Amino acid sequence: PKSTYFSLSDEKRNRVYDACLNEFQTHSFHEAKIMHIVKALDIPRGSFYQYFEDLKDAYFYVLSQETLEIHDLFFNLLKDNSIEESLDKYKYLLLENLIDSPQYKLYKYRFLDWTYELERDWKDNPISQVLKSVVHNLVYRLFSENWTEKTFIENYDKEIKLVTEGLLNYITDRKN
Amino acid sequence: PKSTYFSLSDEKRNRVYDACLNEFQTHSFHEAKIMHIVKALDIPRGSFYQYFEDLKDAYFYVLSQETLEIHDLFFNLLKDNSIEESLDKYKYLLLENLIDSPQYKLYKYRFLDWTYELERDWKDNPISQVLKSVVHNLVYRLFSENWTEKTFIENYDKEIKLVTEGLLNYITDRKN
DNA sequence: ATGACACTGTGTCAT
DNA sequence: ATGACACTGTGTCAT
Repeated sequence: PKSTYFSLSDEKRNRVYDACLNEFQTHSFHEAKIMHIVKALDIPRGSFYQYFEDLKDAYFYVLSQETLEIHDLFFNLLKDNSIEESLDKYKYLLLENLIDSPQYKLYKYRFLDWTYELERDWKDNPISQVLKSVVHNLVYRLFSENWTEKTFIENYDKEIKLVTEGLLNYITDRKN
Repeated sequence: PKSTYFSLSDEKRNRVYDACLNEFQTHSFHEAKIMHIVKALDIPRGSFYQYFEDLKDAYFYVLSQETLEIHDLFFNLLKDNSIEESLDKYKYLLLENLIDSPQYKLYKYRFLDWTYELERDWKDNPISQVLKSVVHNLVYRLFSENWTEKTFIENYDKEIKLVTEGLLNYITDRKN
């Protein structure tokens, strides 16, 4: 956001922020509109641009304020725990943040509607890339299929077991 | 597309199609606009809607005509080859289709800009979900990072080896 | 058939 | 500051 956003009175800044937050709880970045936010606040359209560069500015601000990066949740576990124990704790930590929280709708759109456009502007080994892919896909399905916690845990367990012990070990008893 | 699209003369239908194709070679679904296509054809805006339901109709038509589903490329290999041999052939088949073809730009936007919206409208085991995730992520990076074929092959090899023989075997010599 | 209409939306500029 | 302006865009309706 722009300096003039931060110079707002506590009252006005909270009204503006809560309006952005409300729009993004109900709209993917692509469905969200500046016109919506200003109509809800009943302020002139020009004012939004005094507070923010553009819609993306407001979107990223709300995300940075409301949400965590699941990458960090995992690597923070790894500092303190074995890979296996980290993976065990991680599924519960993901659910606690993604599902059981008020940020549920924010995370949903972040996973279901996100494009390279957002990825590029948003602020390197095989292990990381593989876990990232598999976990991202589980979370994508968690949202898109409206899984229960039990369903997420069951699928996470199977796919992480496949990853940790290996696909070939999963499929056959024959040994390398 | 609508019946009236197919009832077009060979000449007019090819002009209309080539225009849609051109728009999608240069635009993600979200950047693409009906107004663009009709201006290029120099026909009235109402005509587009005679040929198509909406932009998505034209987009999916072009995709169904120009592109293949990488899921199918893999499972078709599996009918004829071991999992290991299928994975070996698959990387080369992916490159032949995604990179070395005239559909390069179509695949790029399909991987880099695709949302649950498109996924829902576009026409179930751990092994499938894991491979799908990892391969999709490799292809995403292939496009977003503009990898050479050698780079794609090197990363594919490492991450597929991690998947096939298992993460724990990858990281440590200690045995289960 | 089609192009004008009623919409909805963006970003800027004169004030 | 702000709201009118110049844009760009959609989908429909009277013809």
